[PDB]
Amino acid sequence: SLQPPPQQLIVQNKTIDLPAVYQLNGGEEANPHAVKVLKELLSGKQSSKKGMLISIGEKGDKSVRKYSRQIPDHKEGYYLSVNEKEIVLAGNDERGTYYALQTFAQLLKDGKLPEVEIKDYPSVRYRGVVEGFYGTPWSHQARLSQLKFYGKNKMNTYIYGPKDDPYHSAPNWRLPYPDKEAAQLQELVAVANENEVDFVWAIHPGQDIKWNKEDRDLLLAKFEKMYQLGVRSFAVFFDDISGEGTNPQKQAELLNYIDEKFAQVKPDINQLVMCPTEYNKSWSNPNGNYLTTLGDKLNPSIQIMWTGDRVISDITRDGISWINERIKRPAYIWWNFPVSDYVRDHLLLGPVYGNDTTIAKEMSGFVTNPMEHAESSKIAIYSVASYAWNPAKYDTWQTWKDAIRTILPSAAEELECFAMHNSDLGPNGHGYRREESMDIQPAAERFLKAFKEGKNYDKADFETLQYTFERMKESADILLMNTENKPLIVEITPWVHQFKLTAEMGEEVLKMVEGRNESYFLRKYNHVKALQQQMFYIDQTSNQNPYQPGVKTATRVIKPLIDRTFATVVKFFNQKFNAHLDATTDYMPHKMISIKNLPLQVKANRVLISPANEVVKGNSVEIELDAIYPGENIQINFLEISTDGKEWKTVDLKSRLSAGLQKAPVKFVRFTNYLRQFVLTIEKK
Ligand SMILES: CC(=O)N[C@H]1/C(=N/OC(=O)Nc2ccccc2)O[C@H](CO)[C@@H](O)[C@@H]1O
Ligand SMILES: CCOc1ncnc2ccccc12
Repeated sequence: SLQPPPQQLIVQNKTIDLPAVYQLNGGEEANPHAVKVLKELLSGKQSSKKGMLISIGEKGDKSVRKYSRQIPDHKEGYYLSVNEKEIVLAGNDERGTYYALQTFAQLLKDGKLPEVEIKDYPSVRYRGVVEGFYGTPWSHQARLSQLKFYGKNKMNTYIYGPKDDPYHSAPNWRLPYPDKEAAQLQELVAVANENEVDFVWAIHPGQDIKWNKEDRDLLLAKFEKMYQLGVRSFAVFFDDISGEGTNPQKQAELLNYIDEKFAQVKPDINQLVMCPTEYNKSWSNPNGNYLTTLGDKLNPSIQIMWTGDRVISDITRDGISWINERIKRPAYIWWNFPVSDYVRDHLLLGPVYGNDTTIAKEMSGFVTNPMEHAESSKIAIYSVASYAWNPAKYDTWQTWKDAIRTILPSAAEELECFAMHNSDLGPNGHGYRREESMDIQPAAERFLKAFKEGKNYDKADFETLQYTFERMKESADILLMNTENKPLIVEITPWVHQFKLTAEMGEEVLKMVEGRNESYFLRKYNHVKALQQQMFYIDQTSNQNPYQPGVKTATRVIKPLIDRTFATVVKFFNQKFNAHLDATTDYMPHKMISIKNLPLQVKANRVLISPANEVVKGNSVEIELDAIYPGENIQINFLEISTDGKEWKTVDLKSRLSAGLQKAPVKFVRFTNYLRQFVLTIEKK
């Protein structure tokens, strides 16, 4: 499946062998990056003046003079033709010729080419990725891999702006990169240029910027530095800041200054972009006028970025019309998917969808903000490259499958199985969700109520769950050992481990459903409990970031199914045999008695009670740790401690209820007379 799909495609059914003897026409006047690709394809084939002609070049070249009228008159457009007599690879520009070769390479199968006529061009002018997330910035090697991936999928934009790069954001955005980083950035630009990608260096100065000559000059001096490293596209982000830096009049004036004294002075600067402080409709203030000030004052050639109606949002026709009228220009979309820096315990490997497919002319650009997991993000990036190039023929699921099969041919279905059940973000402050496990959801749904009630589940639904769990284990084990894309595996490995544990736990619970004899049920029960403890261990030792630590997987349909199925069968067992087995579904080494049902959670060196959305009102709550730990503090948000529970030692409190424990021994905590937060922090391992 050609990705992206071309605008115009006519496929006659006839296969042409890749010629052993060929005459190369226009190879010395054509895009070097395109010809190099063409010669890579033809290695063991000799070139002489006798043989099948291959015409490569840009419009205006003598080599493709014949086909100048068949070439699309769009930027980055190209004409491709294959018949039994000659091969034509003609771009409207150099980037167009390169893109003709990327399509040409996909057509090559079994050293055989189909006879085909293609006229192709992008519906959107700028298409690519913005590395603009919070978290560990992409490694150098990952970024090199990304740029080669962009070239293949006809993405012409890479905007560098990792939030946690100290030379991108505050305060060291004033300082030039050290020699080591600078050498690396210089390499990224060279590689980006070979792949026809515009490397856009973004700066994020707004937080501590002052509107004067001094900071103006340092910003321009920093841009001059990047320019010496090869950078020819630049951006200025004013997102996520407070203070004077939020001034629209001043931002416009700054960008116009950059535009007029730098971008227009240099002979070869391409893109100039800015991210406004108000980058979505929901956080746009209607009382004052920020967006219309930018629209009127900012030079038209300058791009303005937009994430949609909300921070995380799908782009609609009415939504983009809303912003465009205010900024007086077509918006440059910053789409915050599959970025997961606010749900860092989830991987987002599902399909790209929700964005309107008819609004191509209403947007100046479209870039995707990704996960800090570079390889894992290629699934979305592949799909965005497809949506961006030809939104009209954009096929959500098909492109998702093609992405997976492109990224990991040796284990496509295993990676498909894994990503099928790792797409939803789970609950979050943005309220942004994605479908997950839709294949098996109807069967999982029906099974649960049937089980919960006296009714009888359909056998088919039961076997569907068995197959799913069995297939998940296969996928997990095969992915772990896969050597085709080692960096990909390193990224997802913790989730793969948790994935397999989920599958195993599910298998054991299904065996508890049948039940048969009593001894067998207990064996499965003890096994499930041990599996809960293993999932707990991974959740506490893998991916321990400061925000959403741990590893969650299959959260939308599967984990609730297994948990609810487990809690119900244990309930029936306690009823039948008059037992008192624990129906808890998440392991918790500590205890909390008394806010009665609220489960405890461990996050790093914190032991906390799961908050609620209700209104709470000489009662007391007690938390018992599994051992004695040195206490740091106790942050309650709307007190007494002991090491044995006999001798209690009162602690004084202070919006936020602070209480230093001063490394005192802690095991029991109590609070005698709404709950936003109830955290005990203890000393770390
Ligand atoms: C324009 C934009 O998307 N900014 C950040 C963005 N976050 O917007 C915020 O919610 N930032 C914020 C909100 C309130 C207080 C402080 C920062 O969306 C992405 C995923 O969350 C981040 O990667 C971006 O860096
Ligand atoms: C001023 C810092 O904010 C942040 N810090 C860390 N992670 C984040 C993830 C999404 C949005 C914001 C974030």
